[PDB]
Amino acid sequence: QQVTADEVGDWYDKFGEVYHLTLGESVHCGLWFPPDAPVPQDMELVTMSSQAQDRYTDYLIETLDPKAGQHLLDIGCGTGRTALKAARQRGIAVTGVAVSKEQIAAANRLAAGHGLTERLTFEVADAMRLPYEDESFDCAWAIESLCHMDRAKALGEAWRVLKPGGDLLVLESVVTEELTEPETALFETLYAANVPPRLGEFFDIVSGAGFHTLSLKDLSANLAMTMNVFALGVYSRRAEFTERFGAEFVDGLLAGLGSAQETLIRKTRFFMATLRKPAV
Amino acid sequence: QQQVTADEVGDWYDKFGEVYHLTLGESVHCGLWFPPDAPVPQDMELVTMSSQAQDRYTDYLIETLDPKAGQHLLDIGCGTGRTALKAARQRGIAVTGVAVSKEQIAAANRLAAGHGLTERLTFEVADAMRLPYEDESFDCAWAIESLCHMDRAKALGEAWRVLKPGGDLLVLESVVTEELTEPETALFETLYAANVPPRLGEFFDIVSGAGFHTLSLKDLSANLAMTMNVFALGVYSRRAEFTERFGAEFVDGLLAGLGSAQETLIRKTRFFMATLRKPAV
Amino acid sequence: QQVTADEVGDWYDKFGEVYHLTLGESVHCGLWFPPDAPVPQDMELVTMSSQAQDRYTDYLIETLDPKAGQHLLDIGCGTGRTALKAARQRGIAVTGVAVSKEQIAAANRLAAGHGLTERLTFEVADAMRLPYEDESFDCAWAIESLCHMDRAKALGEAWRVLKPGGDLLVLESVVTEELTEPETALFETLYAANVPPRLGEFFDIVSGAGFHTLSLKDLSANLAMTMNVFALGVYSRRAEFTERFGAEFVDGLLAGLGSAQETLIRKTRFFMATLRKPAV
Amino acid sequence: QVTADEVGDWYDKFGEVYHLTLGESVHCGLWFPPDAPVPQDMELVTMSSQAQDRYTDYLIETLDPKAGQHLLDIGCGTGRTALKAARQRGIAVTGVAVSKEQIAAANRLAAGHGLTERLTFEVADAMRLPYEDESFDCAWAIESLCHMDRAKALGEAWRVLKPGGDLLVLESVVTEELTEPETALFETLYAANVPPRLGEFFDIVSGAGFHTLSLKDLSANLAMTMNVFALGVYSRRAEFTERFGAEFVDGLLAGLGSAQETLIRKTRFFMATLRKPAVL
Amino acid sequence: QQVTADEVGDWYDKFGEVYHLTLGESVHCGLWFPPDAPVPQDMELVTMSSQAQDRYTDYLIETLDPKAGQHLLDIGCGTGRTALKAARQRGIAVTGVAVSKEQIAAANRLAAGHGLTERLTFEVADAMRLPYEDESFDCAWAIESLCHMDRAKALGEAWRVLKPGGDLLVLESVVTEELTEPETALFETLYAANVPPRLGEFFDIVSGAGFHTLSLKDLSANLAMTMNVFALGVYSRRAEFTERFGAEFVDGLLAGLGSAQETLIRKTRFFMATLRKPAV
Amino acid sequence: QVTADEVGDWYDKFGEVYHLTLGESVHCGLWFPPDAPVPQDMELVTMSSQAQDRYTDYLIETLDPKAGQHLLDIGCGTGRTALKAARQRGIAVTGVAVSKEQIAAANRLAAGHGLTERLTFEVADAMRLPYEDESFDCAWAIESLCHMDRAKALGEAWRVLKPGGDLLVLESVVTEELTEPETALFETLYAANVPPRLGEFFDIVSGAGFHTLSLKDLSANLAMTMNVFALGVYSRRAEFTERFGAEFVDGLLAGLGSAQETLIRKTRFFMATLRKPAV
Ligand SMILES: Nc1ncnc2c1ncn2[C@@H]1O[C@H](CSCC[C@H](N)C(=O)O)[C@@H](O)[C@H]1O
Ligand SMILES: Nc1ncnc2c1ncn2[C@@H]1O[C@H](CSCC[C@H](N)C(=O)O)[C@@H](O)[C@H]1O
Ligand SMILES: Nc1ncnc2c1ncn2[C@@H]1O[C@H](CSCC[C@H](N)C(=O)O)[C@@H](O)[C@H]1O
Ligand SMILES: Nc1ncnc2c1ncn2[C@@H]1O[C@H](CSCC[C@H](N)C(=O)O)[C@@H](O)[C@H]1O
Ligand SMILES: Nc1ncnc2c1ncn2[C@@H]1O[C@H](CSCC[C@H](N)C(=O)O)[C@@H](O)[C@H]1O
Ligand SMILES: Nc1ncnc2c1ncn2[C@@H]1O[C@H](CSCC[C@H](N)C(=O)O)[C@@H](O)[C@H]1O
Ligand SMILES: Nc1ncnc2c1ncn2[C@@H]1O[C@H](CSCC[C@H](N)C(=O)O)[C@@H](O)[C@H]1O
Repeated sequence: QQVTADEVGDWYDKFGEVYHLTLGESVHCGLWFPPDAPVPQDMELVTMSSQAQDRYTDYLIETLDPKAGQHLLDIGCGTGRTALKAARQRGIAVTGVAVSKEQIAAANRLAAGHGLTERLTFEVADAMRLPYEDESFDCAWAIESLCHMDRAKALGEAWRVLKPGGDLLVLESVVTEELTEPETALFETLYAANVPPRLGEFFDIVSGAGFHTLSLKDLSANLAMTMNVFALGVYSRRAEFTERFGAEFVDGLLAGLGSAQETLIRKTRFFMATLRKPAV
Repeated sequence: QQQVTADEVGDWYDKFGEVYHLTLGESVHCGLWFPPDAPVPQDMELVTMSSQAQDRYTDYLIETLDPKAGQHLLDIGCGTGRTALKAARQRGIAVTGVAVSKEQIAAANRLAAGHGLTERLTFEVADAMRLPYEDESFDCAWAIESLCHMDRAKALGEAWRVLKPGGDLLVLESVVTEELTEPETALFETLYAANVPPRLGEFFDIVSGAGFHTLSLKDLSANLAMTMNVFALGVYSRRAEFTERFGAEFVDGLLAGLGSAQETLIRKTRFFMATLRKPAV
Repeated sequence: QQVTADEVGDWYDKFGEVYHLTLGESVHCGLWFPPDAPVPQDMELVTMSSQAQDRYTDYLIETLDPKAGQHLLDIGCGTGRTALKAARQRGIAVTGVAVSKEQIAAANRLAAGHGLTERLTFEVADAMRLPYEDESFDCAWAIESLCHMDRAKALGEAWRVLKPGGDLLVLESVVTEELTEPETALFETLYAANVPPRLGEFFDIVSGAGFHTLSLKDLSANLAMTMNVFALGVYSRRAEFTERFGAEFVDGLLAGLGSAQETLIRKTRFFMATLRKPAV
Repeated sequence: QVTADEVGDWYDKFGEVYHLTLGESVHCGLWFPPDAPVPQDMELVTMSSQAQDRYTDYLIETLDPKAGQHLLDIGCGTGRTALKAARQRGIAVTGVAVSKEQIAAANRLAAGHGLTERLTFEVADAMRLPYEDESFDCAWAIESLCHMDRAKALGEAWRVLKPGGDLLVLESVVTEELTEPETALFETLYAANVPPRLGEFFDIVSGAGFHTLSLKDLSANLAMTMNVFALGVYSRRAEFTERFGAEFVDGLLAGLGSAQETLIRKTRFFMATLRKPAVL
Repeated sequence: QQVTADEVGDWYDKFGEVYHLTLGESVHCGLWFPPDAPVPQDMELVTMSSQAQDRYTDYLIETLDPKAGQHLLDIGCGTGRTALKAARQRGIAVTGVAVSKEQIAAANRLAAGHGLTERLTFEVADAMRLPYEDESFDCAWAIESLCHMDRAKALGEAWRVLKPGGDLLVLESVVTEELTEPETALFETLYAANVPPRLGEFFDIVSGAGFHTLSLKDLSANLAMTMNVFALGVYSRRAEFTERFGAEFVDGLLAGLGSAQETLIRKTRFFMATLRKPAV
Repeated sequence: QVTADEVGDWYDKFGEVYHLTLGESVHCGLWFPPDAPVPQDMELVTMSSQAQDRYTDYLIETLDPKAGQHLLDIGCGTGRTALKAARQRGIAVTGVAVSKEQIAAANRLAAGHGLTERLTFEVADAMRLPYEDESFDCAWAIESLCHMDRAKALGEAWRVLKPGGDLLVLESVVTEELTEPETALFETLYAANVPPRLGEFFDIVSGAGFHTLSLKDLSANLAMTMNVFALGVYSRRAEFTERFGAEFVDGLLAGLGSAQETLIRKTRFFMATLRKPAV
């Protein structure tokens, strides 16, 4: 009762277009979560983004399709949640590798907390020199990790440890326009990452590593939305993040995220690709 | 080639790998914000991607209400008409949309003429709390994020009156789970030109008091929390553009109130899609 | 070979409308079972109805979606089949409570029969005074049992034994009219159950207990068909049920089911609702 | 209101009446799929009508007529099946029945939906169709062949069908052999012939020149539909005697029980697809 | 760049129609594998047909739907792969019978190499005189094996060893025409098989064995395509097959396969049928 | 007619012929999905045409043309893919090919179905399209790029598309370098160029200005089509020699086997969706 019909009509007459400039060609919510998705535990931006992460993991599991009793290699495994879900859902063994000591200890704490230390094995190891014998894994994935490594070496190592006829799922960025030097330096100073290759350049490395390309699917909008969620979280929580990671790290993000966002929007693409080590 | 080494990368995640966990969730990868069968957008602008999520949202509402070809739907609080346009093309129905903004109704008429659907799309400035239409004129209706501007009892009783017996009204409404402080109630008027949402039982007493049966309810709170996150980020990152467009008083009010409004939304409100039936016979 | 075209035509001229008064706007069978359903073992009414009960249970399992390893509380568990199928399909532990000694015994013999006594516990314990500690179960459901209890005390007690962030599945009736006194009495004399509240009154009790409401779906026609199945079996098997339960009980049903069915059709609705205990 | 003790003692004595009538659980059956709409009302005839329509939707899906084809409805009844097929697939339908009442009711359906040029209903004999050879792209006989001489009707349908078109048939068959009272109950209740055996029926289909492409048992649907019909006739004996006479209704009340057991134990009901072969 | 537009245009002007005579009404690939099928390990004709065989098996498992803990009888089990896939997918036990000592040895070999000798039993036995007790198996299938047997005997024996209420999935051919004597001889001289019965004759046998017919689905195009796959491999590998099987057996195939394909196309149909042993 | 022992001895001696030809089982392959309709004939060209039609349905679903749009069929053949797309999506389709017999047969097809206002077929070269810039909403090149210069065709498709339009490509690629006789077979048998490498093909795509949105391997479909084709020629040599002369048929009979092996071991076939970026 605190507003009248005339006041609401005037509000939309004056400001209604602010919804079209921010939300699109309608004046209502986006369906950001599919109808079948469960209600999150809370509406915090990190919790909702976490559920979109798990649905992303489920889709990768579905795309690669690991079979029960197989052994998968998580190349650049993070803190292990991707491995935990694949193991739980498919009844597989998973081995993960990362060059971060804290990440691997957290992944081992994860497997210990769920009672899966037998099927989950997390070791500090470099993907450009894997400590595993040839043809050890039925399949493997590199989920947003190749950008930190030399792609030709890591792809060769993945080819070596795969059994012939197995598949490697990659989640990799690619440039569509040539980057300026400020943009290439943002890749290192923001994420400790390398600049992505061209699409043809990437598939020459894939082919030169001995792989066949079975599929590619663009997931660029998901990266753009994810990058927006990251940007909003850093802006709204600068004080919290400065007290944790330091003023120099946070201020680097606040000053760089805007530029890197526009570079991502205009010059790069992000895709999921299935790579097969041929049989015979 | 190769701007970093494995050791530099390993140190980076030891020190900063948690700012991904603090913002993106329990993993360190992207979210599946767009379903795999969705088309790749024309652009990666935040407004372009949100617009596509708006249309899939609209497709879900059309799917839920399920209007049949040759029916007439009343769009209560129709905005600028894109929801009505999509329903008309996909299902072969007529739509009549009402809104209290002369500007919005004008844009919806341009939309219908630009698409050649002026016969099946009618848009009119009119109040949902006093609809000019006759009794039992429409087969179905929806009020998509518009009851919050209204006296819900009047609007629901009026929607009931113009629905034929047996027809359904699709409602997308907010509700409070707490009590709301007085500053929180004022932000609804000063930011959104809206009334405070009612309590759940209070809301469905109003639904029952208007003569509706409740056939379904589905929580969509996450979609509203994400949408408000997309709105806030657009306002924060484009303050200069919006002040030159709408004036500093309007934009500064948003920059000052969006934070508290988001927390109140997250911790005190819930947002759902409900299907109400006007009983038959 | 037995009738002529003229005889058949005169038959539908005289009586064709008995199919429309009873079966609907067509003159053919209803699709009462989905095409992907198995051909039952018998065509007996209780057999067909039982398969519909299992498909009903499958839909609840799919709706509540219990995850493997969780512990579920069955409020008003009956003879335990619902708990058994949920435990078999999802790999969960179930604890069911009921005020009937004969049911709880049949439920324990059902768990022993299927070798699941380690994961199926059935006890005689009141829903309005549950004996379990706080935050004991990850999820729960009350499948057509709140109508016997005080709905404020059971819900508040289910909220108490639930872990924060857990889901409670409720299958409850609700009045749309006011109910006359002979209608309210039929609830106790036929079903030994209270009268259902109003929808707004129900969700005040749901909110007053501390629950959020995540979903509601109408299932009124399922309850209407089930009640018709029940009545048709009572009318056609009067001599057996009188010999089984006594003539007083059977005659009570034969005299009230017709009126109870009209009250159900005209004055009540039946829904499935997903209530949540908020997280921390 | 009731107490917990009163409820528990109630189920201790009468809890098993639910297991004798509803099945191995104590809750509703899922008689309507979750995606189906809420009916306009919970009257038995209104619910059964929705099951009839979903049945019709399934036949359309099974036969799969193409937009621009012409379907022949052998035994069209009051025409709703033809109407739903015409609106959903954009086809012309022609329906024949030996009842003047039914064709008048079907003609009002044709005009009432602004079709008339695509919906045609005539009084004709299926055993002597008036149409020319190779007239229809497809046809169906939905529960109508039991009133006919099957070889004559099937040969006639084969004549009017274009080469390569399909005939959907919804027919019953005996698995026992039927006593003479059971055979007579067929004529006196529903002016129809006794069903043939399975092999006998397909010998008749063979001799007419069809190829059998599919068969699917729908016996449980017929069983439930007959229970719905019996509950309606029984619970509404006064209204039906006043509209159809006492002799007709008394004949149903005395024969529906024996017809139902004979249906359950000695008959089966299916949907079959019959192809008139294309040109060699 | 080694061809020009005029040369490509002339080529299709002269030779374009050879694609329409061999491939169909278009000039592009056939969708022989569903888009969700995995990319095969290699593109050898035998490998691709093997993937098609496995998807065929997955369909029979879905159709028969054996439940975890049941015992399935494979009547004419070949070298075991179908049994192995059913045991792995449905957690069942399989007993296979064949009249070839080599195939049973290969099936026991296959069971040992997969560690499933406790759940897979393969034996040399005659389907027309099975050595198993009555009501020993919950379900069974005869996958393209009845053609070698006296169908009434095999079906009667299959009914005997089935528990009541269990199902038997049959993959059988049937003649739609009458076969000339040279055609009937090719059934013996090529495949050591009997001539298929008619459709009514087959179901007279099925009913005589005591089976109800629950479903039937045509699969004639699959068999027809499989035979084309078989003939092409024989033609294109005449020297290999003569060296391994002798010139007499290969010359018989090379002289009869063409006529066999024509008789198959014009005179027979191949279907999948579900047969139920009635419960009591 | 046969006894149990006769059948057992038969499989003891010859059962392995089924494993060498059909796979690791002794039964039929599910070549048609269960929901597919029973064909009119069991003739090979019949069943293969249904497989071609289901192929077209998949391409329609993948490109997803919307009603009212205008589609360019690059290398349209005799036009059945265009016909089905127009009837199913209510679109206009313009199709070009360098064959006069094919374009004539496509206009006949369009005329016979009463879709001459929505189906336009012209004789033209895809490497020099006669249409204006930004004239089509979408486009596809269904197994036609192997006849052309892929750089010229792709650059010319990019020119005629509107910004934001999508081009569906069905193209082959070598995974190993071909010998000189293998390269020669592409011209003698099919009048086609040798496929490029995967990375080489996508430098051409990026060079024409396209973003790559998807890729899906379809190599088994091509190998099966090439087997269905070869079996058609082998089994109907006398017919095709009367139809196309002995010189044409003898070449196919002498080259299909080698061509099949090169296909199996050195090439892959895929469907790819390329977008002309929006502004
Ligand atoms: N050279 C290298 N060898 C092994 N792991 C590496 C690596 N360079 C980076 N990584 C790892 O790759 C990961 C990228 S963050 C991605 C984490 C995880 N794949 C997820 O989806 O959540 C980090 O955990 C980092 O430790
Ligand atoms: N051009 C730009 N692009 C992105 N962010 C910008 C920007 N200009 C300013 N900003 C920053 O975006 C920030 C939004 S944070 C504002 C809300 C509040 N801090 C909260 O916790 O929710 C502002 O503090 C502003 O400094
Ligand atoms: N009292 C009232 N009567 C009719 N319309 C009203 C109203 N109060 C607000 N509205 C309208 O309700 C709309 C809410 S914004 C929602 C717009 C539209 N439903 C969409 O999906 O995009 C605005 O157009 C506003 O003008
Ligand atoms: N010999 C005959 N020739 C044509 N129609 C006949 C017939 N004998 C009976 N019928 C018609 O077949 C119908 C069977 S009742 C089935 C009606 C309709 N197919 C439906 O599904 O609702 C009756 O309406 C009757 O009039
Ligand atoms: N006050 C109470 N506390 C706990 N259980 C109760 C109760 N009152 C009744 N019940 C139980 O609730 C059950 C309702 S019948 C429902 C049975 C079961 N939930 C099923 O779905 O099949 C009865 O078995 C009864 O024993
Ligand atoms: N009389 C008989 N009793 C048992 N098996 C028989 C038989 N006559 C033939 N067979 C077997 O039936 C099989 C037919 S080949 C089919 C093999 C298997 N069913 C598969 O799907 O691959 C052969 O293995 C043959 O040995
Ligand atoms: N340079 C060129 N420009 C345009 N079309 C060409 C061409 N070179 C070959 N073609 C055409 O490309 C087609 C390849 S066969 C593919 C036909 C069609 N896409 C279908 O799926 O049925 C032939 O019709 C041929 O005429």
